[PDB]
Amino acid sequence: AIKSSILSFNSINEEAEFPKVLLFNDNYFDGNIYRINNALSGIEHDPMYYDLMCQSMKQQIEKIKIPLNSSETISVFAIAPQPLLLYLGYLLNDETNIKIYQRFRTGNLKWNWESSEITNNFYVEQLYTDGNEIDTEVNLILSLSAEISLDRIPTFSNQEYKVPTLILRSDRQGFDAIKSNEDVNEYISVFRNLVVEKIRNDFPNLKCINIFPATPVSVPVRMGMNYQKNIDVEWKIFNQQTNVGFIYSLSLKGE
Ligand SMILES: Nc1nc2c(ncn2[C@@H]2O[C@@H]3COP(=O)(O)O[C@@H]4[C@H](O)[C@@H](COP(=O)(O)O[C@H]3[C@H]2O)O[C@H]4n2cnc3c(N)ncnc32)c(=O)[nH]1
Repeated sequence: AIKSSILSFNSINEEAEFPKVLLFNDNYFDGNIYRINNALSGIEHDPMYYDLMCQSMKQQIEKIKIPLNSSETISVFAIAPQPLLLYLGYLLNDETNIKIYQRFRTGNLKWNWESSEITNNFYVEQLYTDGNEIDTEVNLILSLSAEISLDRIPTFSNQEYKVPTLILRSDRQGFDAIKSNEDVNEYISVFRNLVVEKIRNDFPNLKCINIFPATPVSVPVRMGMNYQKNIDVEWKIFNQQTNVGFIYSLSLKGE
């Protein structure tokens, strides 16, 4: 009832600290730790990295769904490229008995929350005036850990092809944009209600959201859990990579 298992994913070892974090959050470790292996470490370089990592993660999560779903609570400590954190949340896709933790740069317990209340506000800028019935794609910039300047987003030169764009920002940007679970809960509410659902209201024939993110670890995992399989449109996530800009990584997609 207070019992929690641990799920650990590190592809970028603080595992000995995780039971202590549970105790600070009304839990205690139940003895079940599920380690998601970094299967294709060494091939982080070539353009098949995300395809191959997703296949490994999917197989690893399927083999433990029976023990996983038997957990009273699952406490998740995941740090990886944002697309794989999104995919992890998609594989877990269960907002109810799952607690997603955030890693901080300083502190006695790097993975314990720095606050128990809302510390930030999240808000939307839209770079278009009106929706329409023609556009099928939207660009979504997530500027939490840093402000992604618009010159970094692939943008079509001709006006008839320019993709409508929205930005989701926080009042406080930086590595501590998320300090509490309350912060993430509020982010996810804004993301779902004022971004994802708003975009589909504005563009009723939407097929795809292109995501360009600078966010801390808890945010992509919680967005992946928030994905509504076969209901949401395709979410294509791009990744900032050295000397190349934002490159397409992977999609969350219906079947
Ligand atoms: N500063 C900055 N970052 C940008 C910009 N455009 C894209 N980014 C990407 O966003 C991520 C922000 O870094 P973060 O530390 O707040 O969160 C990362 C991220 O959730 C996950 C994977 O890291 P990475 O692929 O490098 O993505 C980084 C950036 O490239 O892990 C988090 N992370 C990485 N290192 C740590 C750490 N020591 N402690 C806690 N979390 C970490 C841009 O313009 N500016």
